[PDB]
Amino acid sequence: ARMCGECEACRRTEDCGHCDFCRDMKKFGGPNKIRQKCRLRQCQLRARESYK
DNA sequence: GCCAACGTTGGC
DNA sequence: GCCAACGTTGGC
Ligand SMILES: [Zn+2]
Ligand SMILES: [Zn+2]
Repeated sequence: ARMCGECEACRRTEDCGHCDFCRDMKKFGGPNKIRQKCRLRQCQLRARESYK
């Protein structure tokens, strides 16, 4: 839907820890104000263009 | 009950 | 139209 499930981004299991979306996550110390997937896990086909 | 990450929205 | 922010809820 937002995932094709077979590109590199869809197959990734590990958040990069360094992009703006990761730095937002509570797991990396952020405020959880943004709340999107890691930039490297944004489906290359289906994701909003601005999320890649 | 919590939570990942989606779709919606307000302010620009 | 963009995008920061956050209500939402399927899945756990
Ligand atoms: Zn990342
Ligand atoms: Zn994909």
